[PDB]
Amino acid sequence: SGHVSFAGIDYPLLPLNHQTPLVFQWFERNPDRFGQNEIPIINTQKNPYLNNIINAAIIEKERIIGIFVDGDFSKGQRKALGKLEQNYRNIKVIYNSDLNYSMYDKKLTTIYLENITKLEAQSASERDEVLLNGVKKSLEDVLKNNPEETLISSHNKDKGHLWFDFYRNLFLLKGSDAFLEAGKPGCHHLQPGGGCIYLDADMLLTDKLGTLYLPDGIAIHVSRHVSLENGIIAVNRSEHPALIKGLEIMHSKPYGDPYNDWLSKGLRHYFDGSHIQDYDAFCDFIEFKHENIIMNTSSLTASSWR
Ligand SMILES: O=c1ccn([C@@H]2O[C@H](COP(=O)(O)OP(=O)(O)O)[C@@H](O)[C@H]2O)c(=O)[nH]1
Ligand SMILES: [Mn+2]
Ligand SMILES: [Mn+2]
Repeated sequence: SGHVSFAGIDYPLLPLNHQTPLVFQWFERNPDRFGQNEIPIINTQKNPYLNNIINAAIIEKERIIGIFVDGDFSKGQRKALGKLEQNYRNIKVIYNSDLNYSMYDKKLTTIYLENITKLEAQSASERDEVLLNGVKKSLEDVLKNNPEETLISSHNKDKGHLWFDFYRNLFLLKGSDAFLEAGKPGCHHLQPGGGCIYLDADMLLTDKLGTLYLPDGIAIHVSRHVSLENGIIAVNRSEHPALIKGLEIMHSKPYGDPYNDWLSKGLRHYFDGSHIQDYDAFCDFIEFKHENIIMNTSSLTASSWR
């Protein structure tokens, strides 16, 4: 089939051709735990993530593989990453510090003040006073600590998994163009404004992915308890409107979460804005399926961070 229907609208299954890059992510809070000529990506028995990425790059010889990284790497570590690129010619290491996200950012004071205004406009007998008090307290804390704090500066390495989760969605807004923005060589056959297939490093490829066909060019991982998840996110284009929708939630909500609000609500509110379908049906509609991936293998060994 070439179309699917959800919540009463028809969506074509759009192709992600075999060009579309795969993108893995490694944000490393403590790069000093690696040797200074060591690639600073976890590669232990239980979390053999660098090996997994390499095996994927070997399988997908013909496709660009991004490794989207962040952390205070040494010069030695940057050189070992360069060397990985020399060794597997399809691997492109993208440093988060080389990308500009200011077009997606918002100040926290701004967000807090907009919410406080809105709540204070509601009657005392109508409104959520606990939230109003909590937002006021968060505003007081930001003004004391760093008035210029933004969404993006706030989702930093001291925030655990929120660091990588937040910047993963930002990367997906940029799509393939991020390779070019970061100055990576040999990326000029990527489609301008094109997409990417983001995978957690424990999503093991056992053969070639081929061409994918996704509804409105987007799909994400579903775990089965059935939940949306962020460990696979595929888009066929930059600034996918469903992801822009979720960013709008992040810009409006105090305490927006990259998984629960940006990804999960953004996509659901985009595709089922009136909430006429079951969360489970949405999951079936959006699910990224592929027989040549063994999904979320950390769940059968151990999480690399939980
Ligand atoms: O220190 C960390 C730990 C995890 N991750 C990212 O989080 C993903 C998921 O990690 P894992 O599968 O270990 O976590 P879980 O399945 O428990 O969410 C990894 O592939 C990385 O992209 C990261 O960037 N830095
Ligand atoms: Mn259910
Ligand atoms: Mn996992």
